Amino acid sequence: GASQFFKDNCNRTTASLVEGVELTKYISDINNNTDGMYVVSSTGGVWRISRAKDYPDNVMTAEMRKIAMAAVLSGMRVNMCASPASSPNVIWAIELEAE
Amino acid sequence: GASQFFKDNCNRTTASLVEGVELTKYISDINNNTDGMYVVSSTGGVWRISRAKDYPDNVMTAEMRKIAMAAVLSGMRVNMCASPASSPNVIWAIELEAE
Amino acid sequence: GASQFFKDNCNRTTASLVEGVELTKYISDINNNTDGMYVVSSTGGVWRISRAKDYPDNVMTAEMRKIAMAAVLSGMRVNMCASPASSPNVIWAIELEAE
Amino acid sequence: GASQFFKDNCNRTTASLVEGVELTKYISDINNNTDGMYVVSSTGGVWRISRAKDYPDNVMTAEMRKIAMAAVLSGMRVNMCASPASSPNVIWAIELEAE
Amino acid sequence: GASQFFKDNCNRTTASLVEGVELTKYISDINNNTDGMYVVSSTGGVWRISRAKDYPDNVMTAEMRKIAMAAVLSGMRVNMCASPASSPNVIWAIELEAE
Repeated sequence: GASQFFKDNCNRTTASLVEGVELTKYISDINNNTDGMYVVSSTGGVWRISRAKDYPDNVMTAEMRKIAMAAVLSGMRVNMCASPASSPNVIWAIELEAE
Repeated sequence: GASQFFKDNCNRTTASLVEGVELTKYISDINNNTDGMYVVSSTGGVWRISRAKDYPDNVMTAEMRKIAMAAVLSGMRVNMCASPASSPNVIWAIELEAE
Repeated sequence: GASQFFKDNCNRTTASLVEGVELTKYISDINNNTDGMYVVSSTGGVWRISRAKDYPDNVMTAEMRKIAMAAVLSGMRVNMCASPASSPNVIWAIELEAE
Repeated sequence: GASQFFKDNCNRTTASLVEGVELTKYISDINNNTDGMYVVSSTGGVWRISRAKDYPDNVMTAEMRKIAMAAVLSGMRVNMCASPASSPNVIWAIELEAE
Repeated sequence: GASQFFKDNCNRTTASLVEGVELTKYISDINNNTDGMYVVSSTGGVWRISRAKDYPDNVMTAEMRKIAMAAVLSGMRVNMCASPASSPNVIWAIELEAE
């Protein structure tokens, strides 16, 4: 499951830890209100992947997307640290796992 | 099939929902009139992939090209939310599905 | 073979169409007289992939590069629309095909 | 094991050499205090991938992430030159191996 | 073996042609004097791939990094046009070959 490192970093914020998720859908949407990138788990949960224009978050967010797409393609599980303050919940950190 | 979330976001628009599309061709064309990115389906269907220079749509459009190609390479299915206004229809949201 | 859509766009131009090409070499060169990106087929034909710096062509040419490298790495045939008004002939449109 | 070249380079620095690492986790985090890119090995070790905004280090930093993500995806081991001072240690150079 | 085109092109220069090289290591280093992107063949040979900030060289050197990483990842061979003007030698042109 999540690395202690990951668990610990997450338990330090207001986000919630989601472990061993299997994403089966990857979404790109430029429609006015739904504008964004989302992922869907094999149990129907939906998450919004964070987006940033400025350095450095523009980097990590770009990596969150690669990680996300990689998971959908390979069937690799991921561990998330998502904030439940928005709907869909937004991903603040993501861990791809090969194991 | 398309995710409930995906459907939800598409129906609220004037675009039509296309499900379980098997993409077999990916095209990049720079000739004056057909200037664009397109994807053809196993059924002959053809869509144009939206283009954008500014943030943040430049991000989603880039993820759209990544998803399509991926579909072509992996023979993985996609659900689209496309505008029947243009010829070929333009992609406004797309969903890559593992299952 | 080449999608009808693909065939039609090529025909409206000065260029010509080449189908079912197996690309076996991908080339990057920065030499003074031959700097460029090229691909070579199983038969020994060579083409230059077009290049550009400004939007929106830089986007499409980048996609041409991606398509060419994917073909070489996976052995997936491509259909091209290339101008014989240069040597080697320049690619103006390219279609990646799984089917 | 590390190439003589890689080893020799790592030895001119205050950094230390780690060989044949098997990375199993790739992390993207945008949280206030944890913001950053990290990898975790099969043994439980954690390393932060360096970041840079300006040329040309933004290029190297970019390859490092790719090298890192590639290892996690394909399972190939990496040799790193990391600063043993910080926690997690910071990677300054990385070498991907196949053989 | 190298394409006639690639050979012709390299024989136009002062550099040397190196055919059928198996790349086994790929390096990214930001350390001061050793910063650069390097490739190591299965016989211990080392070459440097240059970095260019400006167009069009930022495009070509970027693809060289992709070919390099790819050759290392898939086991595919490459033919190089390399200059002894530096140590390690710089790659002026590179050809990924599936043939």
